[PDB]
Formats: sequence, C-alpha cells, structure tokens
Amino acid sequence: VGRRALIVLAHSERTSFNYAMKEAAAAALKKKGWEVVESDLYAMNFNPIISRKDITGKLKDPANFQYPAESVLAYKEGHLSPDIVAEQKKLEAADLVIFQFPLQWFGVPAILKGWFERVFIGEFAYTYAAMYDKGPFRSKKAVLSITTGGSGSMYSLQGIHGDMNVILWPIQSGILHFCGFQVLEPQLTYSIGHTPADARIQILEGWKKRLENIWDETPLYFAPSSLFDLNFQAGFLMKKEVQDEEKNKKFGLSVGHHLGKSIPTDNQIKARK
Amino acid sequence: VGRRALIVLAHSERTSFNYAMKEAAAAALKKKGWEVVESDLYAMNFNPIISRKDITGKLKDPANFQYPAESVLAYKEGHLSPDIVAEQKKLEAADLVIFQFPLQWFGVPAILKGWFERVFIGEFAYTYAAMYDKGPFRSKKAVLSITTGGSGSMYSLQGIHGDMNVILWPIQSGILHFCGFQVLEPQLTYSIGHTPADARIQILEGWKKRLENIWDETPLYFAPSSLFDLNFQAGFLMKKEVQDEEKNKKFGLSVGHHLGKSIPTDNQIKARK
Ligand SMILES: Cc1cc2nc3c(=O)[nH]c(=O)nc-3n(C[C@H](O)[C@H](O)[C@H](O)COP(=O)(O)OP(=O)(O)OC[C@H]3O[C@@H](n4cnc5c(N)ncnc54)[C@H](O)[C@@H]3O)c2cc1C
Ligand SMILES: Cc1cc2nc3c(=O)[nH]c(=O)nc-3n(C[C@H](O)[C@H](O)[C@H](O)COP(=O)(O)OP(=O)(O)OC[C@H]3O[C@@H](n4cnc5c(N)ncnc54)[C@H](O)[C@@H]3O)c2cc1C
Ligand SMILES: Cn1c(CCCO)c(CO)c2c1C(=O)C=C(N1CC1)C2=O
Ligand SMILES: Cn1c(CCCO)c(CO)c2c1C(=O)C=C(N1CC1)C2=O
Repeated sequence: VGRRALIVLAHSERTSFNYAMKEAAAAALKKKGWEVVESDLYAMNFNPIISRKDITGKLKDPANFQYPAESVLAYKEGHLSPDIVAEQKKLEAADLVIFQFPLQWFGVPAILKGWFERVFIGEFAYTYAAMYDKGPFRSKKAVLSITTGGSGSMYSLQGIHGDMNVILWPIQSGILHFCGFQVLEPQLTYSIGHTPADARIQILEGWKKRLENIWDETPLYFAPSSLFDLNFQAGFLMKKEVQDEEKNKKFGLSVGHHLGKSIPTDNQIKARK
Repeated sequence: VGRRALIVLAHSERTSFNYAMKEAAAAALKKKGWEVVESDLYAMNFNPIISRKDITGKLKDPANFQYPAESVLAYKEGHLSPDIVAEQKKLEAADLVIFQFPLQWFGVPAILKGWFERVFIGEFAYTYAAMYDKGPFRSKKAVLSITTGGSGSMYSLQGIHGDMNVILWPIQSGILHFCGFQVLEPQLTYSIGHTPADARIQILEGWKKRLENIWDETPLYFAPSSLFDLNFQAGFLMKKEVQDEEKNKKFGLSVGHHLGKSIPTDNQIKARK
C-alpha cells in the first residue's frame, strides 16, 4: 500500500484553484492517514533549466558537455546539485505522486517541465534495460490533476483542439510510465474559469472523495514491454509474433501504439483495457 | 515570399549538433538572401518562468492575479516586460520561424516551453475569434528541427515510444497552428548521438539544401476551422453536415481529429493530405 504521498504543484498564486486543489488533496490524504510532502515549485524558487550547474563535481568531459552522461555520473558519484538531490529524496520516499497544474500550451508549465528534466536523471528515474513497466518507479503510482481554460467539448473527438487523449500521451507515457510509474486516471477539470462557485466547491470535494480510495484504482493501460524486442539490434520493435497477432485486432493498443488502426476510447483518460 | 527568418535555438552547448544545425540554417538562408535573426535562449539567459513580473504596469486585479487576462491587458496597453516585447518584435518581423532543439521528455526543452508561455500572449499570438488557420501568424510558416537520442525505429508505429506523430501534434497543432502558423514538415534527425561523422556532415548539408526552397513547400495538413462551429454555445464542435460526410470516410482528418478512425500516415511528418 501507500502511507506516503508527494504532491508537486506548478502555480504561482495561493489564490488559484490549483492551489485549492493542492490543499484539498493534502487534507484528504492526511485524514486518511497518509504522510504528505509537497513540492510547490514556485514557492521553492525552483530552477527549471538543466545546465552544467546541476553537477557540483568535476565533469568527465568539460570541453564537450553532455547532460545525459554527465548527470548520470554526477548521480552515481554523489555530486548533483543539492536541490535536485532533495527532490530525488522525496520521489524515493513517495508511494503516490500527484502532479497538480493548469494546462499551458497543450502541456505542463515550463517550470514543471524543467522539474522533470533536472530531476528524472538516468539511473535514478530510468535505464534503457528497465524501461516502462520495468522502470525504477514501478512500485509507485502517479496521477495528473489538470485544470484548463477551454471547455471539455473543445477536447472531444470533434472538438477543435482535438482529442485530449493525444495531448496526455506524451506526458503520461513518455515521462511517467517510462520510468515505471503506474499512471492512474487523470483528474481533469475543464474551463475552471467558467465554473459557478457551487460547482467549484463540488469539484474540490469530488477530488477529495476520490483520494480516499486512490491507491486501489486500476491504472491506465499501456502496452507491456514484453511485446517488444528490447534491444538496439532489434530497434526496440514489437515482436513479430505480436505484430501478427494484432493484425486481427480492430483497435490499436494505445494512443502511441494506435498501429494505424483505431485508438481505443479514452485510453489515456479511462482505465480498464 | 519571405525575406526574414527567425531561428530559436534551445541548447546550452555551442559544441552540440543543435548549434551546428542552427549555424547551417543561418548560413544557408543568408546565401539565398534572407534577413536572419536569432534567439539563442540559453545564450540570452532567457527567463522562461511566467509571473506577475511579466507585467510592468498596474494590474487590474493584483489580489487575484490571473495571467491570461492581465497579460493581454499589458500587451494592449503596452506594459509587457521589455524582454518579452523584444521577442514579440522578432516574430512580427519574421516570415519564417525555425525551432532548433533536442527532444527532451517527448517534448520541447523547458526553456523553449517557457518562451512560448511568455511570448505567445493573447491578442498578439492568438484570439479565440481567430483560432488556428485564421490566427495572427497565418502568413508565417514554422518549422521544427528536432534531434533525438532514440532511433527512428523506436518512434515508428511498432516502436516502444510509439508514433512520433502523436508526440508532434500537441506542439505543431496546439501551439504553432493554433496561432495561425503554417507548419512545415519537421526536420527530424534521430539518434544523432550514434551517427557517424560523415553521416552528421551530410545531415547538415541536407538541411541547408532543404532551406533553399523551404518557402515553396506545401505545409502539413490540419482540419480547417471552417469545419467547426466556432462558438461557445456550440462547444466548438465539428458542424453536423461535416460530421455526416465524414461518417463514410475511412481515415480521420489528422492526429488530433482521428475521429476514432485511422489516423492518416505521417499526418504530422509528411505533407500533402
Ligand atoms: C501561459 C498559459 C497557457 C495556457 N494554455 C492553455 C491551453 O493550451 N489549453 C487550455 O485549455 N487552457 C490554457 N490555459 C488556461 C489555464 O489552464 C487556466 O487559466 C487555469 O487552468 C485556470 O486555473 P487556476 O487555478 O490557475 O486559476 P484561476 O483562473 O484563478 O481560477 C480558479 C477559480 O476558482 C476560484 N477559487 C480559487 N480558490 C477557490 C476555492 N478554494 N474554492 C472555490 N473556488 C476557488 C477563483 O476565484 C477562480 O475564479 C493557459 C494559461 C496560461 C497562463
Ligand atoms: C533532459 C533530457 C531529456 C531527453 N529526453 C529525450 C527523449 O524524450 N527522447 C529522445 O529520443 N531523446 C531524449 N534526449 C536525448 C537528446 O535528444 C539527445 O541527447 C540530443 O538530441 C543529442 O544532440 P545534441 O546536438 O544536443 O548534442 P551532442 O550529443 O553533442 O551530439 C552532437 C554530435 O554531433 C557532433 N557534432 C557537433 N557539431 C558538429 C558539426 N558541425 N558537424 C558534425 N558533427 C558535429 C558532436 O561531436 C556529437 O557527437 C534527452 C536529453 C536530455 C538531456
Ligand atoms: C489563456 N488561455 C485560455 C483561458 C482563458 C480564460 O480567461 C484558454 C481556453 O480557451 C486557452 C489559452 C491559451 O493560451 C491557449 C489555448 N490554445 C492552446 C489551446 C486555449 O485554449
Ligand atoms: C538522454 N536520453 C537518450 C540519449 C542517449 C544517448 O546515448 C535517449 C534515447 O534513448 C533517451 C534519453 C532520456 O533522458 C529519456 C528517454 N525517454 C523519454 C523517452 C530516452 O529515450
């Protein structure tokens, strides 16, 4: 189970609904007996820009600096900047990780994106030998609580912005599942700017009612790494046997693995698949 | 045609392939007679975090600060941070806009994301009344020149990362096209870290050769806003007449508008559709 949760919030105002959402989760998890730790990126004067300054030790190759390799070495020998180290310590402790933020340009706010780049360092958050389902965070669960200005119909299959499921894919699969995370269903609150005071209060309570059994939820579906040949020679491609088996299938496995066929409904929004 | 071009580079090292790619682009356009401006975000020590400080004048509601509204107001009254305004002037002057950068966590670097968040202010870059093809940058053309660590196979339909087209969509559609931009085929250079010196040399040459007739290229396909009911009351949904004619089509219109059907091949990578 999970006695410990980490809530990462990416918003500058104590007056925003996101802040309200953060407080709601905290109070709800605490009442249930969780240990809650927060990462208010803005209140932390958080630096979102990767650079050589993330390494306090001596680079192996100062003339041609390469972040991936350098930050790994830094991780292994113990000389990553003190702030990155402190977030890595929170992640390691946490069972549940809650990412609370407002949608900004079809994605996560620059400051939170930076958090991922500087914190989710190789060896720590992922390895090529243990990708996705076999990643380091496989015993953890992650959820995204997003707020938007645009209504929900704008993000439907016929909505001008298009299918939200496509927007969520890069984040939930690309960042979260890749490191081993079990991604739970996203908490999506559309057009929070056009929501009556009474509705908003219910949203807060709904969020809290959910967090009471958050750990027992069945996570979103992602194609297992067992269906792919996990090696550079093979190109990390889906096993031939698997390709043949799926040719008889109507729907693709996920949004990223739509396989030219149809995408199973709300693959990145609803579980059970 | 276009005489002016702006290149936004999002990389810290001048020894990187990205910097080399940016220099090639510059050289090539200049030889063909273009005015070339650059935004080396790392070199500029660019501030990517949106805050109330992006507004130098008097806010309208300082105690309940809402970025979207306040920032549009500062734009219209002219009290947007000087640095943001300097970048805005670069966009207004450019016909072509090239975005050079390494893929990081299935998206653009945090420093570029922030650049979008702070420079693409309402009214200036977009208006809900002039969405997508009718956006402010409709006479401009934008291109993504991306470098990757993973191989092209990893991002094929049967690769572990799944379709690259899905990763491209939120950026090319949600950010660039939403603002009016005519998005041109991305320049995708895979596993650049595992590419021979000679190969890298030719890559640089093909980019330069491409930039010679870049303006004459037919852009990627996006469903035109004429197909959707552009009004809140309607929820910005596809017109019924249009939904009806598409019922018999086998393919969806694009990645975001797959419509539960089959996404046309390389909708976000190859033009003509
Ligand atoms: C740079 C940028 C890019 C954006 N890009 C997109 C995009 O691509 N797609 C999109 O859809 N949207 C986009 N948006 C809009 C953004 O998603 C919304 O403005 C944001 O989600 C609104 O929520 P908020 O919590 O930040 O703040 P607020 O707008 O303040 O709204 C919260 C509301 O709830 C009220 N409230 C606060 N606390 C409480 C409480 N405890 N109880 C009850 N009510 C409360 C507030 O008074 C307010 O009316 C963008 C915004 C920015 C700044
Ligand atoms: C935080 C982070 C997240 C990442 N996330 C992802 C991800 O989600 N997906 C993914 O696929 N990758 C990812 N990557 C990897 C990244 O995309 C690659 O490391 C990057 O694209 C490599 O290119 P480069 O130009 O930055 O630099 P470099 O690694 O330096 O490589 C350029 C190569 O070309 C050589 N070179 C330089 N200039 C020239 C020239 N003029 N002519 C010929 N050769 C030259 C260099 O010596 C070197 O060997 C991530 C990296 C980081 C740091
Ligand atoms: C800032 N902002 C708001 C909210 C406005 C509330 O005042 C909305 C919702 O329509 C939106 C934005 C914005 O910057 C970009 C939007 N395009 C990418 C999809 C968008 O829909
Ligand atoms: C740093 N890095 C490299 C490059 C390594 C070059 O040796 C690759 C390519 O496999 C990758 C990364 C990285 O940080 C994260 C990756 N996950 C999001 C998909 C990835 O594929």
